Amino acid sequence: SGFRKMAFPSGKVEGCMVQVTCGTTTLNGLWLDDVVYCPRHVICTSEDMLNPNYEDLLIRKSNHNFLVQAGNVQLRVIGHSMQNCVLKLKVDTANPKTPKYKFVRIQPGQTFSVLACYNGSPSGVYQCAMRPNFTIKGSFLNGSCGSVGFNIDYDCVSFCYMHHMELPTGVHAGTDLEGNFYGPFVDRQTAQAAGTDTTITVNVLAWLYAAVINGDRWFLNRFTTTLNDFNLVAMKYNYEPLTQDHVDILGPLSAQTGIAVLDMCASLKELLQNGMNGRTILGSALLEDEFTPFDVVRQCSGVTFQ
Amino acid sequence: SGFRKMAFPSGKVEGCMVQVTCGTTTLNGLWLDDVVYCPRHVICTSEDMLNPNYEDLLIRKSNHNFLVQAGNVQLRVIGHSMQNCVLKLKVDTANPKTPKYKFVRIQPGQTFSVLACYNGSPSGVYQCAMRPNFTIKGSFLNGSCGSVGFNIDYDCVSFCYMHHMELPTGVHAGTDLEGNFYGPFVDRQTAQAAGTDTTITVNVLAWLYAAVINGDRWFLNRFTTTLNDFNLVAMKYNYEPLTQDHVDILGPLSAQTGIAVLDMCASLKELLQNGMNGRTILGSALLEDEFTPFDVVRQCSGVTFQ
Ligand SMILES: *c1nonc1-c1n[nH]c(-c2nonc2[N+](=O)[O-])n1
Ligand SMILES: *c1nonc1-c1n[nH]c(-c2nonc2[N+](=O)[O-])n1
Repeated sequence: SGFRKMAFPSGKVEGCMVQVTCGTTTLNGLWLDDVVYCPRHVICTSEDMLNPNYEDLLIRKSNHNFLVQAGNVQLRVIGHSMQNCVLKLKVDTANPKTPKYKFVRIQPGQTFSVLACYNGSPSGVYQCAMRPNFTIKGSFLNGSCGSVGFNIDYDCVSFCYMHHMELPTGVHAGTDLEGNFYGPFVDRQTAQAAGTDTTITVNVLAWLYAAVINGDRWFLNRFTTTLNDFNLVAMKYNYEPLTQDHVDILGPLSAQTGIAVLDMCASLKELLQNGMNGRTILGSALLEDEFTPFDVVRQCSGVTFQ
Repeated sequence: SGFRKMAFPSGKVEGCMVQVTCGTTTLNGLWLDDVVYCPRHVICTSEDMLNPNYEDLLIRKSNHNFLVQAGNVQLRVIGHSMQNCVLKLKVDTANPKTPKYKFVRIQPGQTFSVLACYNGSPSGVYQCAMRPNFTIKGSFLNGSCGSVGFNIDYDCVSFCYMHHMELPTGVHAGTDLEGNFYGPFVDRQTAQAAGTDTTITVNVLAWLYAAVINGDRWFLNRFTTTLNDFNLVAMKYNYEPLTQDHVDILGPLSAQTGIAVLDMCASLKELLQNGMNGRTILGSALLEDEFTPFDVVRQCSGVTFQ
């Protein structure tokens, strides 16, 4: 037993991380087959990024302007093109460590693992949830541009995030591997800011089920409530409305614990209304919303990857 | 910025994980050069482990009794020996993916990354602290025997933990890679239990410095206190005494923030005495003690590994 925020093993992604240098700018790139993917911001200069014209900036580039380093081996760039906010550098060498992979965009409320990287060298790995306002609460220092987020599903790496920048509140914004931002952000210097967030209700319920599975039961009660009566309490406390689809997603956990979804909603209602009165749940004094139903089933049942 | 519980990238360890099978028992092993290290409990049977005699159990074994599987390749065992609670299976093939490594024992209060594994297949990676009572608050399901804990330091993997078992309170116990238990536990079925824990005071102070670096300042104050006057408050709340050596360890963080160690002790004193009054620190409503000064400097400055 035990419940921990757990990232996927990062080896398959570590073997794809490279360093991309253009001019005086260095960031991380992702080397899969004979293409290196990185943020197009690598072609920007000190003045450029306020209203940079990336089309103009790219046409002024040559393949030799791009220095791509995979460990202590330099990769030769033979083509360059841009897809939205990502740059694609075609190289003369296919990555022999290319895992089976997909480019998938995730939904708000979903989780992924981040491999923090600097100068193409991986630094640490941690789990993030995509917030409802399309930011993530990460840990990124200067040089982390291009670090990727991913999930692993059997042996296939589904890449879903490439890091770009930090917003004024300290949260982080980036794109999918097609170069399309998550959220209303741009790869320009503006006073852009996150905008209002909400709590991911179904994940909180999933986490309460995780807690029951792990022996934390003090918050349970005999009461129930209706899905409509819960959702009226959810709005006062800035929780997302609950759907029958989310009730359906919680079915397996509800059956394994024998606690009806609607009963756990009653417990969440009292927790929101009364607080926790000095007690903790899975070592937390706060209701945690960064674990999906899948994450809970994964860790409270235990599948491994190859 | 941002502060996250962050594990080391796990690739170098993933490439060492194998499956060891003896009889009807299967667990994880660690393949380095031509040796596979695993818990000696793999040679135990249903009846054996109450007062098993491992010396007797091992002499009754042959090399062919040990099935070692590295992915979809079977390794041939050519020698076996026991070192304390670990089994060493010499195999005819040196692991071509062997990283530079060390076997190091850690201290209570120190952190490491755990690569959770099942049937030789890595599942997830997360950070753990060695508690003062020599347990860890992990996430392990059946089949996780032999999963290893480690730190990485430049390119060298320092292995410090091999997982054995779960105690009645849901916490976890294991050994170092020499097979010596952390704490007063044995690899026998007994009613052994964890015994009293305490909070790692220097880590809490490190985390408060992390919070200040990341813009959380509401808990700061003008007051100071003496090291002796702090330690008297620390005992009431079951915190470890503070040492000048811990003050010395906190020197760099104190200088970077300009907050004297003794002033942050004053802040911790008020937090313990008053609680947090509905506010949070680095997203937590509890004082967190599972980050070392090194962990904070790592993430609030940003070194990468190769
Ligand atoms: C790194 N990788 O992709 N984009 C980046 C990046 N670094 N800085 C920015 C940026 N975009 O808009 N404002 C900023 N900034 O303030 O650094 N993007
Ligand atoms: C797995 N790897 O190393 N040791 C193990 C293990 N599995 N079960 C035990 C054990 N030792 O004492 N009691 C138990 N038990 O209750 O399972 N060790």
